[PDB]
This record gives sequence, C-alpha cells and structure tokens, in this order.
Amino acid sequence: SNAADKKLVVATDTAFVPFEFKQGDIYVGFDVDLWAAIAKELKLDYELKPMDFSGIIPALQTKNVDLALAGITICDERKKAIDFSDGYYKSGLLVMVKANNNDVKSVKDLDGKVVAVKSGTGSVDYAKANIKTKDLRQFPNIDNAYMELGTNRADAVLHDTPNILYFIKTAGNGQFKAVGDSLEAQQYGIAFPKGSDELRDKVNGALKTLRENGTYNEIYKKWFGTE
Ligand code: NA
Repeated sequence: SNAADKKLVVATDTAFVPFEFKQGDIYVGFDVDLWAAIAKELKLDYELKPMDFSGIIPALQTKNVDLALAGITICDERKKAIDFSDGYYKSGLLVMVKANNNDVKSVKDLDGKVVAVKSGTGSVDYAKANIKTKDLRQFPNIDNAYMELGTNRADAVLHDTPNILYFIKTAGNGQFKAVGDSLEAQQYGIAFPKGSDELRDKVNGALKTLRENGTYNEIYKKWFGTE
C-alpha cells in the first residue's frame, strides 16, 4: 500500500450541534457522518482538522485545508474567496408547538400569541416583522424558552429548523411537534478552495448519488428525525 494515502485535509468547527460536536471522546454529528459516507463512495482517506469558524475559510484560502464540512451556508459574497458544492441540508426557521396544540399549524396562526426566541437569532426579526405577537420572549438561551413551552407559559418556539428537530428527537418524548415548513430557507454546503475544481465536481456527483441512493433519509432520522 506504501504512502499513496490521500492528503485530503477536512476541517470542522470545535463545537457546533447537531453537525460537529464532541460526545464520548469522539466528534460526532450530521456533517461527520456525511463526509464518511461520501468517502466510502469516493474511496478517499480523510483527516478531520478541528478549528474555529474564524479560520476555516482563511485556511482554505492558503489551502492549508483541502475541504471543509461545517455549517457553511451558501453565500455569494463568500464565493469571492471559496467555492461551495450542491447543498446537503435545508436550513431555515421552524416552529415547535406542544404536540397537544392542534390549533396552531403555521407562523400566521401565531398572531396574538406568545412566541419564545433566543437573543442574537434571526428568529427575532422575522417575528418583529412578518409576525404579530402579543409578547416576544427574547431569552439568551433556547433551553429556557423550551421550558416556557413545556410550562405552557408560551404558545410556541421559533428557532433553527435543525436545532428544533434534534430536540424533538433528543429529550423530546412527545409534548413537542413541528408545524408548517422551514421559513427563510437556506442551504448548507461543503466548501472547496478556489484552486480545487474537479475534487468539487467529484464531491457534487457523490452527493447527488447518496441523495439518489437515499441513505440520507436514515442519517436524517438519526439526527433531525423523520423529515
Ligand atoms: Na399542556
């Protein structure tokens, strides 16, 4: 076998649930599983390099890294320094309601209710504008906003569709459902250095295949649950 080993350098954020987080002395998450599955098909060898989002692109610029799979969302401004592949996840804001809440079904059914959000999120603006709330409970951590819904001190919560789902699944055990569809949708994608080009198209085809194959659904169930 000698040293024909692929020097592919992969990079992720130190802490970022539920995509790349440390659990059981091993980084775990959706993005890790995705790159593992892609590799199987592409038959390439990877070496995850953990760093702060601050240096992810800066590094890709000098190609100190050859690929990066964090929560990089497709953005044309950034394309001046890097290049993205077809997205692997639909981002956006979702609405959690107690499962027994069969009255609310969407964000427009919230006019005149209590919606819990987190400070420094995009949930605030959408609500400050597209929504007519009798009260906006801006908490500094969603965990507490989840309590409010659990104590029916709020009618529903508004936060990233990924997060709301992980919890509906992890420590959800009912009394928590999702309604409607992801608002302000975006797409998450792998980021390849400008120099790399075929490696990109190769990975693009790989993702088309795995989504064509559809094992993504099972991985989706493991993290974000049933679509
Ligand atoms: Na209740």
